[PDB]
Order: sequence, then C-alpha cells, then structure tokens
Amino acid sequence: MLEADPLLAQLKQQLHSQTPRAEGVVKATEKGFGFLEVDAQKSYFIPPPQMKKVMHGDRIIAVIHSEKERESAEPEELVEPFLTRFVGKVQGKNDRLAIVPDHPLLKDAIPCRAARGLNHEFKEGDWAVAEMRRHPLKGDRSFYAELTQYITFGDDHFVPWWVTLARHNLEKEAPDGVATEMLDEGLVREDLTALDFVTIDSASTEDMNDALFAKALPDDKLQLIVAIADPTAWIAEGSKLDKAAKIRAFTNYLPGFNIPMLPRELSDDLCSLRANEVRPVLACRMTLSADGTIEDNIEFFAATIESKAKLVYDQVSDWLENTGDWQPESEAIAEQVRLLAQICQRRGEWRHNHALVFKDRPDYRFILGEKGEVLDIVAEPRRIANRIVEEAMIAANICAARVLRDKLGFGIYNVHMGFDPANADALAALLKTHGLHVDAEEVLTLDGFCKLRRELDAQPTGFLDSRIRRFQSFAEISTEPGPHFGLGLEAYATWTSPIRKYGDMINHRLLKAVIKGETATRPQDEITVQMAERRRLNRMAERDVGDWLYARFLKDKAGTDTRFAAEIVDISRGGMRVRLVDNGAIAFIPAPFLHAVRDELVCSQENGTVQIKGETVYKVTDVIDVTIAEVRMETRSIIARPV
RNA sequence: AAAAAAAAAAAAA
Ligand SMILES: [Mg+2]
Repeated sequence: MLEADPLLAQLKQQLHSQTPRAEGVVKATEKGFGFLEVDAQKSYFIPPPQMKKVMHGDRIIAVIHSEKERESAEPEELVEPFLTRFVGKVQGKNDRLAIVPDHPLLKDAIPCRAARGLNHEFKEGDWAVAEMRRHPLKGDRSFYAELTQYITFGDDHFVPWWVTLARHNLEKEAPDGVATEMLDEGLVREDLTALDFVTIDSASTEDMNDALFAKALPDDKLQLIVAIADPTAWIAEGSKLDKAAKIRAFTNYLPGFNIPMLPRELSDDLCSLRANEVRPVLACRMTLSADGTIEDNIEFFAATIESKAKLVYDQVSDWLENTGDWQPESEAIAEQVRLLAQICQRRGEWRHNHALVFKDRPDYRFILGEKGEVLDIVAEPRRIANRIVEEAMIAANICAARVLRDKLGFGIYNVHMGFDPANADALAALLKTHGLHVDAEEVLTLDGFCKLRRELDAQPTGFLDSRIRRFQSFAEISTEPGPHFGLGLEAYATWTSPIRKYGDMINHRLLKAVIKGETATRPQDEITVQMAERRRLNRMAERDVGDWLYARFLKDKAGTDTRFAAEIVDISRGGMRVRLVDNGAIAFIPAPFLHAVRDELVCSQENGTVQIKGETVYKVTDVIDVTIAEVRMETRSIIARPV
C-alpha cells in the first residue's frame, strides 16, 4: 500500500470507503473493455485493465469513479462467479494445459490441471468437466480450473450427447438396477386378456405405456378402457429400484436414444404393453356421453391385458384418411380404431365446449445414421392418430384427478395458474393499448383465461399473443388439486406414463390404495421439487443436443442459396431469431443483414418489431424466407440471411 | 454492439 500514515491513513481509508458502489453483472466485448450492467437502463464502463479481474457474467460489486469523459467501474468484490462447474475442450501439452469453457461467450482458455485421484491422462482435444478453483477477485493470482471428470475424446461421434449430459449432470446410462419379482399387492386383477386392446405409437417406441379398448353401449354412449403399464407391481415404495427411480424423475429422451428411468428390461420389455404378450395393467373404465362428458361411474381397477396390435400413428392416420399401404389386419382391430376415432371426435368436442384446445405445432424427429450422423430432421405433424391417444390420455388423467380428489384429497397434480396475479394489471393494460379489451381480475379466473384465449386464437396472426408470452406462467407440480389454466380444467393429474415418470408411479400407488380401500400417505411437497428440477434439466438437455445436431446438419448448407421458410420467433437489439419451419432449427439473423445503415434501423424487443425508416418491415410472428449464411461449429450457431 | 446456456399449454416418446 501507500504507507506514510500519521492519521492520513485513516483519512484515505474513510475516503475510499465512502465512494459509491454498484452491484451488477459483467458484460465483456470483442475489445479489451467491458461494462457493469446494473439494471436494463444503467451501466458503467469497465477499463481494459479492470476487465482482467473479471469474467463475462460474473456478478460483482464495483467502486465508481467519476472520470473526465464518463463514470467508470472498478471491480472490488465478487458476489457470484458466473462459472463454477463447467464443461469444455482441453488445449495444451502435457503438464501445461488449459480448458476453454463451452459457453459461447467465453472464448478464453483457462489454465488447469487434473484432480488428484483421476485416472485419465488428460490431453489436447478431449472434453472434460472442470471446476473453477481460482478467481482474481478472490485475491488469487489469476483464473484457474481443475479438470474433474473426463467426458470423452473430441472425435467421439456422440460428443453432443455426452457433453450435454455432463453439462447438466444427467445420467448417461440406463439404470444399473435389476427387475426382481412381481409383487402381490392384494389386488384382484380382472382378466381382460381376451379383449381387443391396442396400442398406438411411434414406430420406434419400445416402452408402450398405454393401451386402449373401446366398446359401443346403448344410448349412443361409448365406453373406453385405458390400460396403463404398471412398473409399481414390480417396484415397492421404498425399494432400491424405487429410490433410484425417484432420483432420475423422468426418462430422458434425446435424438436417437433415451436414458430410461427404470431398468431397461422392465421398461422396454416386462412392463411395456407389447403386442401379443400378457401384461399387468392398472386400468380405468369410463363411460362417455353423446356430447363426450365423462359420466360419473368411473372405475379404477387392476387388470391383465394382452394387446392385439402395436399400431403406429402415421399408419393409423393414413388409414382413417385412407391412403398408404397399411390396413388393420383384422376386422376386430379395425372396429377398435374407428370406435377410438369416435371417442376422439366426442372428446375434442367436449374440450372445445367446456375447456381449451391448444392449437398444436409439429414435432421434429432426428433421423440418425449408424455413426450418429443426422440424415434428416423431419416435421412430424399431429394428425388424428395422435389426437386419438391424446384425447384418451387427457380423459384418463381427468378421471384420476377426480378420483384422487374425491377419495384422498391429495395426489401428484399438474397445476397451471395461467397468468401470475402480480402481472394481471400489466397484461390488461398492454392488450387494451393494442385495442383488445381485457379485465385483469377476470383474466385470473379460469373462464376469464379461456375467454381471452379464444379471442386470441381468433386473431389473424399470433402477434398479440407473442406480446403477452412474457406474462405466462409454467405448469408446476403440486401435491394437492389446483386449476390447470392452459388445459382449461379444474384439476388434472397424470398417471398414464409410469414407465417414464416417477410422478405417475406415485399416482399409481395412490390409485391402488383407493382401489383397495386403503389408507394413503400424502406425498411430501419436496419430491415435487426433485421432479420439477429434473423436468427442467431434461427439457434443456433435449433442446441442447438438438441445437448441436441442427448445426452439424445445416453445416453444408452455409453459403448456398437453398431457401428455408422461417417464422420470426424473437427480436433483440442484436437482430432476430427465426425457426426454420420444416426442420425446426433456430437461426440468428444479425441486424446489419436487415439494413446495413444502423441509423435507420430499430430492433425493439418490447415492441417485438423491426423498423426501417419508421415503417415496420418485420414483427415477431411473420413468415419470411431465408438462406443459411454461416454456421459456426465452435459455438453451434446458425446465421441466416433473408431473401 | 453479430445476439445467446428458460419451456406459455398438451400428447406420445
Ligand atoms: Mg404410448
């Protein structure tokens, strides 16, 4: 320090301790300087020397100095490092090695060495999971990491998968546990083995959760039995398998394969409702009126079925539309499909008239070759076969929601509040100012939410809807009943997918207690926290591997003038993001690609509009056409240009 | 200043 002190020392301590401080997030740039962003309307310049103390995304406290030109930020204290556990490719030779983190915005190679104990000889090119050990703002000399796990070598074709799963600390392998023995839970299994139950799925599906059987009754009434796989017949609450299943809370589905929640021999074999195999199920028998309402006499019962057809969606859809080679190869199972189509028809009607029918965009399926190469990425629209299963499943889950509510009062419920009550006034004002009246109090009720939803659906474009997306809440998992706004239902609880959700297994045991007239333990409202956490991580992992594959699929289209139809999905000041409609990739279009004169060009995020010379040329919702300009593999980003 | 590690909802995987 500067050390000549009398009580000058005390003066300088006081003076320096009274300078202003701001907390904020570091934002690095292409150049040597950066900024400390405090709020969306305030930020301070960080001099190049000062940027050497921080990393992009670090949350810090800086002391603020007035300078000749502007106010300046000098980082003082690290509130939160942007980077702790991370993944990245390692560089460097033998005992002098660095890792550059996978995060697109962090380009700097961070020195590192292996942890004590690790057997892998780390070397240039292989991917690793490292831990940040050392920060300049912590008093340390410089940035330093230790390599904590070896993911794989750079040339591993399945790199996108292993890296992503490691990044999210998700399991890379099917459970090591072993199916043990089918339990006698005191249930009486109705033998439904003679009935023409069918399953309808993707051709590649190996773990069929649901099976359906339909029967005509007098009075234009239809009967539907929903038969669901039951792994709980093999896995007792509190078993080894149970504990393991609780932790992975879902099967993780990624392009080209999945990491199953339960041991693969029960999931893809012993529980799967395979064609012409005798299987235990937990069944729901319901009666549907002419208008599609689920009548009062719902029966949940344990049973045993034998599926008479592993049907595939597209074939069933082809047939109900009559195209294609495929035909139900038996009159009996043809009568099943068309009865099931009637049920769909009735229920689509019921849901339109008393709830909400969300208009549904296409799924996208990665078609992979042997070596993990993506051959194609295809739109997979929801047609009638999909709709047939969906209506049955929703109905079944509605039944479970009633029964659990009316018999236990608790369960694993899927709740969705629609709009956050703290946002209701802002929502109302925003729509009203675009010329669509809404009432902030109504809109927080089911009917209000539904009323608005229909009016929004009646709009030419999805523009206004997009403006209010920022106000919409996510489905949450709750331990007790609650509205599901997005589905326009009082209460909703899923039990139809136990092979691939610990939640549905929890509901299976609950429903079984009910069937048996037995006493049941309320689930602890902490297991929902594990579940929601995994659901989030799974969703991210799926999207992330997707993005990586979208890049490598589109790599050889860069610079070519092949055209893609694209929906503009989001606008930042940096430009636009578009979704390529017939593969579903996300591409970024940089602002200059839109005009080239920066002065006349505004890309408003709040307005979700691009304006050249004061006239809007693009808004968040338009379909435009694009070429692939560039795809940079280092950061797996697709840059598109308009046409 | 060519942006960025978040999904509004459902179904099937
Ligand atoms: Mg299924």
